[PDB]
Amino acid sequence: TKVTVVTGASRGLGEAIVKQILARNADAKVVAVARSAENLQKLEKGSEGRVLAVAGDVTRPETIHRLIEETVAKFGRIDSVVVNAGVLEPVQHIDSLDVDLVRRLYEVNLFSVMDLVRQTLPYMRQSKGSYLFVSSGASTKPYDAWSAYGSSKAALNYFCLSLATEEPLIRALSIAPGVVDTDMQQDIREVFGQNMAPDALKRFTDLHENKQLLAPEVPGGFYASLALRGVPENLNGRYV
Ligand SMILES: NC(=O)c1ccc[n+]([C@@H]2O[C@H](COP(=O)([O-])OP(=O)(O)OC[C@H]3O[C@@H](n4cnc5c(N)ncnc54)[C@H](OP(=O)(O)O)[C@@H]3O)[C@@H](O)[C@H]2O)c1
Repeated sequence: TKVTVVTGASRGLGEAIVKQILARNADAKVVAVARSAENLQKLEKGSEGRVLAVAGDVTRPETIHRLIEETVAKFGRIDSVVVNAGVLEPVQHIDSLDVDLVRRLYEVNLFSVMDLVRQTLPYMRQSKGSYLFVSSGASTKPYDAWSAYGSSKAALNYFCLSLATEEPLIRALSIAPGVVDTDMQQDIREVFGQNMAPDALKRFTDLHENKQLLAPEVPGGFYASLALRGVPENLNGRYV
């Protein structure tokens, strides 16, 4: 039985990754982490004993300590960690950018990831496990008003390369999922887009209106397969 931790499992891509893991292997176990306790408890209930819900904010080290304690007690091992929790706000031009909101975005998208990797590494070394990071095309392309988010995914890509280089017993891969039909894209269209140049926002509303947003299960099946089968050595540390 392989045990995967998925952060951000209460909705969107991360929820789809959990479901795809359970669909693709009958023995696999998943530890689902996010703040929304009611959603996670429903995931646990629907998954026939194969999901352990751990509710909490990943930016608190108490969450991460409890996550590892409970995973080890219930399943005894960690084989894969899917780093999917993330936030997009603040979507603001640099001339208007609220640095306190930037600090919060980095807590979620990067500093909590450093803490999660540090605390899981002893178990992941034993299992030769794979760390999977959810990145974005914004990590290399400068979307208007997204300097905070895009810079944090650039930092995340580098952190994945650094991890693979320092820890040869594990594998690490940073994967952008394309554009995915989730609340984060809905937020772009209906909330954040008023801070974006009209032409820049029109790219995302066009994708929506043309029915080109991916169902989360589609990129989610690729993370699930990587979580179950491992990262291929020729892509270790890379961004794809
Ligand atoms: N087109 C796209 O949608 C797209 C494109 C490229 C990359 N991504 C990346 O895909 C990942 C998933 O985002 P999504 O599109 O699935 O949006 P989403 O549906 O809003 O899911 C975001 C997830 O992160 C969790 N989360 C946020 N802050 C958290 C925290 N402090 N502690 C724990 N969990 C937290 C949320 O759960 P709670 O609110 O329950 O905590 C939710 O489960 C993000 O890293 C995003 O950057 C998305």
